Amino acid sequence: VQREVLDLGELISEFEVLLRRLLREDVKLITDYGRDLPQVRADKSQLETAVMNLAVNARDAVRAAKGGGVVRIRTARLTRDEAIQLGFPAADGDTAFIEVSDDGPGIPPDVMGKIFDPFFTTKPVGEGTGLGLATVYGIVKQSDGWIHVHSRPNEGAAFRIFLPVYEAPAALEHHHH
Ligand SMILES: Nc1nc2c(ncn2[C@@H]2O[C@@H]3COP(=O)(O)O[C@H]4[C@@H](O)[C@H](n5cnc6c(=O)[nH]c(N)nc65)O[C@@H]4COP(=O)(O)O[C@H]3[C@H]2O)c(=O)[nH]1
Ligand SMILES: Nc1ncnc2c1ncn2[C@@H]1O[C@H](COP(=O)(O)OP(=O)(O)NP(=O)(O)O)[C@@H](O)[C@H]1O
Ligand SMILES: [Mg+2]
Repeated sequence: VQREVLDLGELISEFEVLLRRLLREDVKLITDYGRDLPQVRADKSQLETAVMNLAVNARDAVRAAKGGGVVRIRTARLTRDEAIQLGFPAADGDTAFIEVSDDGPGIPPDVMGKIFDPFFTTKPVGEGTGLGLATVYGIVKQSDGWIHVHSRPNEGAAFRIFLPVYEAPAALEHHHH
């Protein structure tokens, strides 16, 4: 683990260019960068891997649209209340937000509980490993984060990563043990 202080906007915008090459015109990839984006502390290559795994899943999900499916990567500073509303119950203040959303078929309710399981997949035996989301989940937890999935059939799928805001001005947390 090589944690560093990262600007959330720079992280996604720089990576977006590389991601667009990976996706080609399989999807229309859109963005929505919020204003006054926070810094976070994380391993950069791990967050990139997590976003990449989500983005390729979104592409897979909207393949049947043959060029018309839409995948959005959204970033924001959320208020505590917005974060709770978007599915982070333990939000305690301003929160960093990364969300990969698509307009695909969504996740069947009977599948939802097992999507993060190592090796769970709906693809045939020769394609992939079924670790994409297990890796994402692990990365989010290693980054002291929370992930929430919002999806119903006919509602697309949104994978929402909530990370602590890092503030360089914050006083050192400390205690007398
Ligand atoms: N030794 C070892 N311990 C492990 C491992 N994976 C998890 N744990 C520990 O197992 C506890 C229970 O995990 P859970 O059943 O997923 O139960 C979780 C899960 O239901 C939920 N949860 C935690 N983080 C997230 C998240 O980011 N998104 C969602 N949707 N649920 C979450 O909150 C519950 C409590 O989470 P924690 O307080 O982190 O408590 C975790 C953690 O202390 C492992 O590989 N090795
Ligand atoms: N955006 C999405 N929309 C609908 N279903 C999804 C989405 N993302 C993940 N899933 C489901 O969750 C499963 C697990 O995803 P994942 O863990 O990435 O494995 P995988 O994509 O099947 N193979 P791989 O990522 O190559 O290892 C997928 O096979 C889908 O059934
Ligand atoms: Mg995958």
